[PDB]
Amino acid sequence: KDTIALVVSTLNNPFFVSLKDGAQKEADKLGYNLVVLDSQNNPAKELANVQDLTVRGVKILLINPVDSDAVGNAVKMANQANIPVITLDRQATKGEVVSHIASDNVLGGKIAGDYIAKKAGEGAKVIELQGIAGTSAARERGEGFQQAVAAHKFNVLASQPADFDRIKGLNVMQNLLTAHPDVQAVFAQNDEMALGALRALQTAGKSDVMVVGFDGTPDGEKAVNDGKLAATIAQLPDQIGAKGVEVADKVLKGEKVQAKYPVDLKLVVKQ
Ligand SMILES: O[C@@H]1[C@H](O)[C@H](O)CO[C@H]1O
Repeated sequence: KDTIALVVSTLNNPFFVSLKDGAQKEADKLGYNLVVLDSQNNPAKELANVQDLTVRGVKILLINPVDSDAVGNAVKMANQANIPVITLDRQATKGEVVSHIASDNVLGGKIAGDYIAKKAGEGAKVIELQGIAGTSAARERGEGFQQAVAAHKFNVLASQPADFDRIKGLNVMQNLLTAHPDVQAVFAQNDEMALGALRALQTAGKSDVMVVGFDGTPDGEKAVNDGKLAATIAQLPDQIGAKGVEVADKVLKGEKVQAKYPVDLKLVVKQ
């Protein structure tokens, strides 16, 4: 079997476990060996892993950067080895990349803000919990949300990163609530942060504050159905993973591959 490598930012997040599962299923179907290396949200690890894979002479690198700015040197190493690179979910700011497969995260952030305007109103007092700085996902969601802040004249009380992490989201939101008890709505750039924020708000007696997440993870979907999470923006991580392999196969066969394969997003609310 030929080997495709998948270098994933972390497997401590259900979104990325699903991404890996889609890649694996597709690899199995197309007859490739898939080597999955977990970067553990660590730029040093990501670099070591890519170096290892380039010396193993993998045929294609699928990479979900830890940091879109920091991954340039890892990608240049694959470039020097003539191993084509396909980015999944997050972009590489520098380096040669054959194809990028991700959600329209600008649109996602706009959709999230637009729903907050629908339910909390024009001029709502909002807090944004940002993802990992340096990731195109967080940057784009922030851009999309700012479009909503402008459109609907939101009062942004605070916008701070909680690193796509549930516990950080809890600690950051707890902290922000003390400064800004008048918050009316929160946009958390993933469901893990959203669920942390929800826990901080319940603790402070502010469970009336509307929260919108991102990803539509099983825990996000459950939280919507339970009435705790106002909404989430559903992504299709299995499809991002699968497409990565499908395009890797294409590249290897010399077929023409798009520079970008956008993957659909969907506002999810309780039915
Ligand atoms: O798209 C992904 C998901 O939102 C994940 O939960 C965090 O990283 C982003 O890049």
